[PDB]
Amino acid sequence: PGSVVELLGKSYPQDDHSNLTRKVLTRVGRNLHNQQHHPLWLIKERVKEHFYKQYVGRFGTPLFSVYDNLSPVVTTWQNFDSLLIPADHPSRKKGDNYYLNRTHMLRAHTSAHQWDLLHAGLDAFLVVGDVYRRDQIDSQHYPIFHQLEAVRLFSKHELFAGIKDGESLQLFEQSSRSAHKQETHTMEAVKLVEFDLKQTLTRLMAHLFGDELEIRWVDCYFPFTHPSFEMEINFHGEWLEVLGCGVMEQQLVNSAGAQDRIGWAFGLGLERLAMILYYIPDIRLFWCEDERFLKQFCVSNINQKVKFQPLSKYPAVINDISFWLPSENYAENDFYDLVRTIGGDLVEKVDLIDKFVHPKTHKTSHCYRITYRHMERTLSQREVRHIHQALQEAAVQLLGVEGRF
Repeated sequence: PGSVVELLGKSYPQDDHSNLTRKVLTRVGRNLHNQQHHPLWLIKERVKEHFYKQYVGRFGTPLFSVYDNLSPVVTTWQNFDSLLIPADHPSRKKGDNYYLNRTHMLRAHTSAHQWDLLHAGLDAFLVVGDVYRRDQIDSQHYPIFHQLEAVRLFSKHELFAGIKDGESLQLFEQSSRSAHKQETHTMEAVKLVEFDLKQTLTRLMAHLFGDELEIRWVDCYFPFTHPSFEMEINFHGEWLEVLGCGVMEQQLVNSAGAQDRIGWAFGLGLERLAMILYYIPDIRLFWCEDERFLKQFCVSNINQKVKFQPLSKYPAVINDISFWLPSENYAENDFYDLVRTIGGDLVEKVDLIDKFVHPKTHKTSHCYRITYRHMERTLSQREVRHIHQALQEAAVQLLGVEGRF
């Protein structure tokens, strides 16, 4: 912890919100999504190719400009306010974000760029980048992952171009908001935008996974879209959400300068997609540099089909860690950072298997079961003991927790 943070050549004074970790910092700028041949870059190029094809292939398809090198450091206004996220919304919890301070943060999603790009006059674009969130620790969650945003605007004439008396139809009106549309949108408009959205995503998935993937649309919520959806893909007997989307909140589109227009947007988890497309077991493999893994994504063209062969799964070592939280001063996702710092990518997952308050003291006890597993080799009991003991001492010094063990 400190007084000034220096990130990407810029300086940020620290305050009550500051909670960025040196570990996260060592990863900012990495840009896996722009790394030639990396599984993520691969998915990026394939999505890009699809959009390009569609532009040249169909007259109605617009040209999508692509931005994959925007700095992840944004203002809380870009990441939250511009997307209409309430001041008291849980997604703002310091516990789930990496804030430099009260006004700047590492983006939690690529949607943080929607407003500025809209304000710049663009009608169709894609933003691809690393995003950051403080989350639990397991093979499916990492503090850093990547997303690809897409925004598509429609003018009234463009939307109803294929309808006989379409110029008589409108985009806007003043009714009420319902489960199916916004208060200022016509059902006519929404039905067409929604259909375009789903057809676009469905075709993209078809291009990425082939005609023989099981997908389902699920209704959800986002403060920046409505109606909103999550597309899920059934993989290994299990419906997994791979993207979020919907019809852009008109207030957002209006404040950016495009009253005129109505649009849709979506944000899809490149990791999630990659893990499904190539089986990848574990999110941590995206960050290793074991050429048993990377060498498998060295294709002649992004069209050559990678036939990923999962590495061996080495034995894990499991150790529990208990302690006392301080006096009303502690967060779960905190200890999770001490863990990422000390155990790094050696930790496969952390589980809070138990927690209780002592009557006398008033002083809550936490017991975490940490699974230590190397993605590249067999960890010995010895080295794990050393990492586990360092985590133990660190907890006691830098989480005011008491050595209960």
